Amino acid sequence: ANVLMIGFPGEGHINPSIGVMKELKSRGENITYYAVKEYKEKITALDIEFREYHDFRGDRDFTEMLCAFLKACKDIATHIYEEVKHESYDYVIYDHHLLAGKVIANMLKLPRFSLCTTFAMNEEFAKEMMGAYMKGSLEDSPHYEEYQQLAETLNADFQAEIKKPFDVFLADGDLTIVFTSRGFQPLAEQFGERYVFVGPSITERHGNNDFPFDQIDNENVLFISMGTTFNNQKQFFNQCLEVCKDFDGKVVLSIGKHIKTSELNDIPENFIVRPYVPQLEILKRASLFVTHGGMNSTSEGLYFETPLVVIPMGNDQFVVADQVEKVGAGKVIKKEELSESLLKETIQEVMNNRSYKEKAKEIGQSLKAAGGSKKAADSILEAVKQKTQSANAALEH
Ligand SMILES: O=c1ccn([C@@H]2O[C@H](COP(=O)(O)OP(=O)(O)O)[C@@H](O)[C@H]2O)c(=O)[nH]1
Repeated sequence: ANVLMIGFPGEGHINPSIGVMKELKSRGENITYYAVKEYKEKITALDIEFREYHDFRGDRDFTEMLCAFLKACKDIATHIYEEVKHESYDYVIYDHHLLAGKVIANMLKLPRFSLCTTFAMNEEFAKEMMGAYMKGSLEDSPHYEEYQQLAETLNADFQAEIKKPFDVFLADGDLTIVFTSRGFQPLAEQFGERYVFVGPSITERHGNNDFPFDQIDNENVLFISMGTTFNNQKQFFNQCLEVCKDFDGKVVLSIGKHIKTSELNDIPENFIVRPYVPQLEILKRASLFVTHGGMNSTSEGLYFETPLVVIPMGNDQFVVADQVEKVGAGKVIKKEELSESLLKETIQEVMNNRSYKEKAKEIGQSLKAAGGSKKAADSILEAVKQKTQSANAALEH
């Protein structure tokens, strides 16, 4: 079948969608993936028709974020529809957090599926998990009346079916694939059968082979990454250089793309410091993961039964951090308590710790049991089959 896929601008969005595209393609499907230019190689790598839309990141108040996401919906929906209108697609997949995806699905009159790369969210989750506060009342919010104008226009002119603010950021398809298990998902019981909890979507990405695996293959490996988004971090990597310099093995520091490695302090002789690592392959070989608590890093780590130390900074990280504390699989350091000493003690406590390893194994196994990129494909293709046979029953007119 012909599949329109519309991604969201961020690596933690794109990465889990790779497994599902790769599973769908190896089953006969031709895919057209829309993303921002940054992540092209990640899609070209799969041998999948790549296409672009304006990166709206390069251009925290709740009502402003609603309006930015509606401006972008309108631009993406217009741009993408202009290009796809004459093409023959059988269904659309899109990032749960990209409303334009649901709008494209409505303009093509096709079956659609959302991929949720965070925990599943309903009205019982705080705005703060999507990285927004309100100072006081919604009325006195600066973009309040703008939100009411744009939502209204997108409903009338774009079939955006926005009944509620949260519908801007949580765009349910006919199904919502969620990349966690009901086990790990807080308030799992509040999500019906249209939420398919498939756990993490793990498969070889391309770019991996450059890293020297032979240096870490028969060694203890401490892996550290604060993600792909939380910079302001040169301070923290400097602290990692001092805390871990006498580690008895290899320390793999992924510092991200906005900090030159020469801008840090002296690298000890036992460190491999890169802007980007093949995280899946590093986790395969890692004893311990010091992570920011990003949904994907956290659930990639547990998938490899890696005990964690989680230093959460923003967005959903507090909620995922707390889920790691809850299931026994790791230990959280609050930013306010972060110090070289407490970083060193926390790593020494969790390294090789029988109790953290057991609990990491349990939740790791809950997450694998959810069926992964494979389950995402069975569930989607089966929904498509039923709606095709349903709609293909135009043998009355
Ligand atoms: O050096 C790195 C750093 C990050 N990642 C990937 O980037 C994504 C980060 O998503 P997460 O939800 O953990 O954090 P965010 O960066 O979105 O805060 C994950 O799939 C990681 O495997 C990677 O491959 N190599």
